Amino acid sequence: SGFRKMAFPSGKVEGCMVQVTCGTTTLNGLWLDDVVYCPRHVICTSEDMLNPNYEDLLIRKSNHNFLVQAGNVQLRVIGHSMQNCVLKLKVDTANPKTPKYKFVRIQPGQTFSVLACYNGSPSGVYQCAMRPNFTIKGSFLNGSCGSVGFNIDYDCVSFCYMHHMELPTGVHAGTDLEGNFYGPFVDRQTAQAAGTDTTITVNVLAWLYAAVINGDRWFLNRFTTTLNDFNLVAMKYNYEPLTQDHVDILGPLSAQTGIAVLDMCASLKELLQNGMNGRTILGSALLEDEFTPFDVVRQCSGVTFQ
Amino acid sequence: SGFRKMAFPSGKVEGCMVQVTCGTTTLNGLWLDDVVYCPRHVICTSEDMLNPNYEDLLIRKSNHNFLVQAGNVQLRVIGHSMQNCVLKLKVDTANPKTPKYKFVRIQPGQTFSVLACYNGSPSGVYQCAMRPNFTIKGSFLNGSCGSVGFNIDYDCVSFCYMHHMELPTGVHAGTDLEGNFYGPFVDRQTAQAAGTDTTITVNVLAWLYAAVINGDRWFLNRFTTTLNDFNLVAMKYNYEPLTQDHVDILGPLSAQTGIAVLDMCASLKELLQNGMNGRTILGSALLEDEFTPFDVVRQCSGVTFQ
Ligand SMILES: [Zn+2]
Ligand SMILES: [Zn+2]
Repeated sequence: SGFRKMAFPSGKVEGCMVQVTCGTTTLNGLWLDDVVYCPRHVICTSEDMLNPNYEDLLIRKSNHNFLVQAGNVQLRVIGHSMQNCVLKLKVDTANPKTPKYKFVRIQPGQTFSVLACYNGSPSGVYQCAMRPNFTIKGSFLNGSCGSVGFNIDYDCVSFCYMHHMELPTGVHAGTDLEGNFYGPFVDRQTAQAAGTDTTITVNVLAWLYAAVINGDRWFLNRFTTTLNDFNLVAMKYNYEPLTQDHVDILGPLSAQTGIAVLDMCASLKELLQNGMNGRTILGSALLEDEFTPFDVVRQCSGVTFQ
Repeated sequence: SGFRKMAFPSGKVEGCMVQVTCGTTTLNGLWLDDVVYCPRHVICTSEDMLNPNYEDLLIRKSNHNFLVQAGNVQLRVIGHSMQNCVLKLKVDTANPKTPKYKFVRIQPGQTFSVLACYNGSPSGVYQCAMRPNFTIKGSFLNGSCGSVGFNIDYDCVSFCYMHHMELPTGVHAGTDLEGNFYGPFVDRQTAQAAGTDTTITVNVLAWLYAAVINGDRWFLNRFTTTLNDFNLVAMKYNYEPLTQDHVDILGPLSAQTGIAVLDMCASLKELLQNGMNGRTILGSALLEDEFTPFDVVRQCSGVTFQ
């Protein structure tokens, strides 16, 4: 038994990370096949950050300059393209460690693992959720830009995230691997504005089933209802609304535990107005929303096949 | 910025894990140089678990039998020794992926990363603490036995833990890599008895400094005291006592924040009788004790050098 916020093993990603340097500046990058992917503000000089014209910043940039390192080997950049907010470089040598990779643009609420890197080397791995306002509540210091987020459900690596900014509010924003920001943000070191961050209802419910599976009963009470009375409470407390689409996703956990999705909503209803709050569930005094129904199945049972 | 319970990157350990099978049964094992290390109850048959005589169970065991696998390659066990509660096998091929490794017997309160594995392959990675009663509150299902815990502070892998039992109470117990159990436990599927699990005071304080560093001030109050009045409260609430040895360990964080260890104890005093408890610190409503002072420095700043 047990329940932990676990990350995917990072081995396959560690062999893809490089130290990228241009003009001066230096940050992390992602070496697949023979292309390096990295944030485009790698080419930005300081005052540039406050108001950059990337097209003009870069049309100057030396090819044959962006300096790329990797342990005891430095990659001779040939040449260069800018895709949206990333730069792609078509360097001299191809990563023998490129695994089956793909690219994904996940949607708010999905979870992924982040390999935080400095000076191109691994620092740590943690499991995080894309918020409904398209931010991440992360852990990144100077030089972590270019660190990526990923899944290896099976057959490896769905790259889904690349870190770019720390917002003035302390939250983190970035792009998919074709350079499209998640959310209303730019790579400008200027005033921004993220949504209201709401709690991911479907994940909270998956977490309640994981608790029942692990011996947490106390909050299963003798009520229930359908999901307009729930939804009409779940949003005064700013929880995203539950749809029949979320209900279908929870089915297997319902079949596991013999507990109807709707009856679980009932105790969640009361937990908002009475229950939670210090007797803890799975050792926490808050309701946690960084597990998908899929994370609960993978872990807790469905942990064999990659 | 940010604060996350992060694990060490697991790449260097993933290449050390094998699927081990004997009599029947099958569990995880650890391939370094050309020796496999695994729990000795690998050789145990079912009824055996309830009352095993390992010396007699094994003196029978076929050499030339323990079956070991690894992707598309199976290792031809030569032969075999039992060290305390592990078996060491001196197999036919040597792991080209053995990195600088060492062995450590960490002490209660230290933290490490666990790579949970099934059928010899990676499943997930999480960051955990050895409790003062020498248990771990983990996440392990059937077949995870042989999964290891490790650090890679720098120059890689201090192996410190190998999983053996799930206690009837739901907690996990295991050994160091020479087979010496942590705590009062045996590899017998019988009645046991773990200590009272107390909160790791020094870690809680490190976590408070991490919070101050990340913009949590509210709990710094205008009190203080020396550490007999603290210790005399910290143990009614069953926190291990704070020593001058813990004080010295916190110095750098004191020098970082300009906050004396003793003044931080003061707010911790009050938090026990008034403060904590729903306005959260670093987004939690409980006091967390799974960060060492060293984890706070590594992360949050001291993240460069391996
Ligand atoms: Zn940057
Ligand atoms: Zn076992």
